[PDB]
Amino acid sequence: GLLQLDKDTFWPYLEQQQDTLVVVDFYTDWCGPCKLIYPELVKLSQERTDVRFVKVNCNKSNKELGMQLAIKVAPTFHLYRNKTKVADMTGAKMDKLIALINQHQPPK
Repeated sequence: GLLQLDKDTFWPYLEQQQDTLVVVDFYTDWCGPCKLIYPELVKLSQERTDVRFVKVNCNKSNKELGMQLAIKVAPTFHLYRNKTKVADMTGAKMDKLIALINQHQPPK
């Protein structure tokens, strides 16, 4: 399972991850497609151990984080380096995600 971040741990996590690529899966409890893509995401995370995969439940508890990050679509994916968003995409499109990741952190 992917490491879960919250409104109080999100930015401290990105602060301490230096410039390693961080892939954030923003999901919700009502998001069908999120449940469809999740086992593939876990799979990818075990293969690409050079990239960080984490997840954020956009809910009322985390509502300030979702507003601050301007989350619109469930799921949304952000890629981060050095505390800074280098890409994003929406929807459960694992093909597109893998291509986005390889364009920022090519394997091997």
